[PDB]
Amino acid sequence: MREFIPPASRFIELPDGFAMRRGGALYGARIAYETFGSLNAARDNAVLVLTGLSPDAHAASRPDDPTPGWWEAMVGPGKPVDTDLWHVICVNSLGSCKGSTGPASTDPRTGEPYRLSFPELSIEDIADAAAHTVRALGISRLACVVGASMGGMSALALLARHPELARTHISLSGAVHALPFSIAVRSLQREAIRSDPGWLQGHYDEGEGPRRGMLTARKLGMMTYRSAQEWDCRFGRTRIGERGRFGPEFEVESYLDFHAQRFADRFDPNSYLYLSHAMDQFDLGDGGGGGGGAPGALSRMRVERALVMGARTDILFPLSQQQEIADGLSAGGADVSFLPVDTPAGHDAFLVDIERFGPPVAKFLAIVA
Amino acid sequence: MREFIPPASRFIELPDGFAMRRGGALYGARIAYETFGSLNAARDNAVLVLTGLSPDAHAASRPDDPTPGWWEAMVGPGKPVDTDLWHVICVNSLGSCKGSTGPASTDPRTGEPYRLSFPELSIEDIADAAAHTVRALGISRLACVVGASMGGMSALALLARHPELARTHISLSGAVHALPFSIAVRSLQREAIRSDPGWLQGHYDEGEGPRRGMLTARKLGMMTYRSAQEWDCRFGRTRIGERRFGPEFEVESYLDFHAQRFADRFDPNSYLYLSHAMDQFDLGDGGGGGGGAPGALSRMRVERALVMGARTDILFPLSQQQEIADGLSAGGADVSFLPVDTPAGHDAFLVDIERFGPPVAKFLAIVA
Repeated sequence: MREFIPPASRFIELPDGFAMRRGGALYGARIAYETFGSLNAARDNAVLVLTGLSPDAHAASRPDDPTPGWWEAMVGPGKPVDTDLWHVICVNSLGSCKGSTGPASTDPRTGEPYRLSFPELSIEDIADAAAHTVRALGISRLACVVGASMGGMSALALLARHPELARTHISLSGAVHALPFSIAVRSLQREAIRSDPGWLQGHYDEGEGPRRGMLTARKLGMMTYRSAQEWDCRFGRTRIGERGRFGPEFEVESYLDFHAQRFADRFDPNSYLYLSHAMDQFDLGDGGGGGGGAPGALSRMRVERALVMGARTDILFPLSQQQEIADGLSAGGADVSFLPVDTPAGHDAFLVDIERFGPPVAKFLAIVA
Repeated sequence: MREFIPPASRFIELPDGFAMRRGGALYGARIAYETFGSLNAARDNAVLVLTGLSPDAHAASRPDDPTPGWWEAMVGPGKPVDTDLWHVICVNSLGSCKGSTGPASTDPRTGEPYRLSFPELSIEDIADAAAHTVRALGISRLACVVGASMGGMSALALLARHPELARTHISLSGAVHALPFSIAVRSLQREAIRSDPGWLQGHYDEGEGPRRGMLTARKLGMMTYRSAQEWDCRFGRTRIGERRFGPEFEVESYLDFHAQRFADRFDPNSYLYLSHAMDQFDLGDGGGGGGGAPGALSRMRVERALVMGARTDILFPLSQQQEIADGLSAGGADVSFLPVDTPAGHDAFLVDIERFGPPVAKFLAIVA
C-alpha cells in the first residue's frame, strides 16, 4: 500500500498548485483530516492538532471509527481536550502516508507514485497546508492550535506565517529547531533505511522494500524517546519468556522488535525520509527580515495565551528548548504558562504519560473556554 | 589485514584445552600484552589493566613503539598510573582482534580464520586468560587490577575467580551486569553489522566487508558514550564545512570521520563476540550464586578499592558503580567511591583525565 488511510478520513483538496518552500509545486494534492466534537455557531471553538512525525489524523475514537486514536486519552468527551467543548481538527501532515499527499501518493503527471520526485518537504509546507485546511472548513480563527514533537515545529511555523489564524497555542515537547543529538539520531534512522538494499533508491514500490531498515529506524527512535533509566526499570535483565546465531535474548529486545514491526508495516520509507529531513532543516528565526532569530520570531507571534510543556527526561527535544519557546512567546506579550513534567517517559511522555500531561492541558483550556 | 597487532606486542600462550565458559576450548591460542614501567625485584608492584571493548594493549607510548596509546595521559612517567612506581601490564581481551586470539585469528585446526567457529565468548573467559597471563609472567599477586568499562566486568570476574591474584582494585565506569538500555544499544550495533550485505554470515573476505554496518555500529556507540546535551553544545547546527538525503551537518561528518577510523582497525566478527559477552555477563551467577551480585562482591578479597563513575553515563549508569562500591565495602574492603561531575559520560575515563587522573594518582599513592 505504502499509504495507510483511516476508514473515516475526510479530505480537503489543495486547489490548483500548492507551492513548496524549497521549490516546485504540488497539483492534485490533498490533506487528510478528521474532526472530533461539535463546531459551535460562532465557529470559535475549533482546535487544530498538528502531529508528530508518524501518526495519522485519527487522534481519537468516534462512533464512525471506534478504533482508538493515537491520542485517545488526551482527546474525547470529558478528556483534557474535551470534545464536548471543542471541535478538534487533526490533520495528516503533508508529506506523510496516512491520507495526505506524500511520496507514496500518485503524481497526476505520471500516474505513478512520486517516490523521490516528490518536492523537498519543509515544516512550513505542512503548516501552510494545515492553515488552508482549517480555512477550507470555514474557520477564520482557531481557539487554539496544538502541536507536539514535530507538530510543535509545524505549529510555530503556522503561528509565524498565519498570525491571525490562532488565538492561543499549546506546545508539547517542541522546539524552534533541532539540536545536534536529535539530528544525529534521525541521521542514523535515515541511514538504516538507505543502507537496506531493499530501498532500491526509493523504487521499492509494491516489493518488500527496506523493511529491515525501517524496523531498525523505529527501534533507534523508541530507544531515544524514553529515558534509559525507565528502560532499565521496565524490563531489567529479564530474558525473553517465549524462550539462530546472535538472535534476541532479552525481553527489551523482544519488546522493541515487536513494536518496530507495527511501524515497518504501516509507514512508507520515502515518506519517512522526507519528514525526517524536514525536521532537521526547520529553523524558526532564520528568515523573513524581522531579526532576533528564533526569540525574535516568537516575540512577533500574536497568540493571546499559551501553554508550553516538556518532559525533564526528553533527550531529543530537551526541556531547555520548550523553555525557549515559552520565553519567546512571553517576550512578545502572550500570557504563558510553562510546565516542566517530572516523568521518565521522555519525548514519548505527551503520548504515554497523559496522566501527567493531561491535567495541565485541561487547566489551560478551561481558561481559554 | 584481519588482525591489527601493535608492533611491540608480547604474547603469552594459553594452555591447549583452555576451557571456555559456554562450551568448547581453545588450542594454540594466546594473549597479546604490553608492559610499561619496571617490575621491582620483589615483583610486588605490578598493575594489570583490563580494557573496554575496542582498544588494543598499547595503553601508552614506548621506545619500541612511540605511537600514542589509548590511555596516553593516564599511564606514564609521573602520570596517574605512574610507570616510575608500577609495572603496568595491559592485555588485549580474549576474543578481540588486536593480537589476542579471537574470531579473526587463525584456527590451527583448519589453517583458516575462526570466523563464527570461534567458541562463544564470556567475560569470565577474558578474566581467566588474563589471570593465566599474569601468572605466566611470574607474578603471584598484583598490587592492583584496573578495569574500565567492559574491563570493569572482566576485572570483577577475575577478582571472583582468582581472589588470591590482586591486592587492590580500581573500577572505572564498570558494572556487575548490563542494564536494558545498554543491551538494546549493543543489540542495535550488532544488528547494523549483521544487516550489512557484506557480512556474509561472518565469511567476508579481506577488504571492506560489512564496512557500512561497522560505521553505523560505531556511530551509535559514540552517540551513547557521551552526554546528549554535551553533543548539542559541541556542534550546534553548523553544516559540514567541505563542499539524495545525504549528510549535511557537522555532527554527522564528525561521527563518520571517527567511525571510519574504527572500522579500518576492527574485525566485525570479533566485535560481535565481545559485544555479546558484555550482555551475557552477570557477576551474580558465580560462587554458588549466593546473595547474587552483592554476595559475589563481598566474597572478593581485595583490601582496598577506588570506584569511579560519570554522572552522565547512560550505558553504565552511576548507580551501577555505587553497587560495586557497596558490595566491595560490605565485604570488608576499604573503598573510595567517587561520582565524577562530567558531561563526557561513559568516555569520561578516556577523555576527562583532569577529573579522573587526580583520584587515581592519590589512591595508587596510598597503595604504593
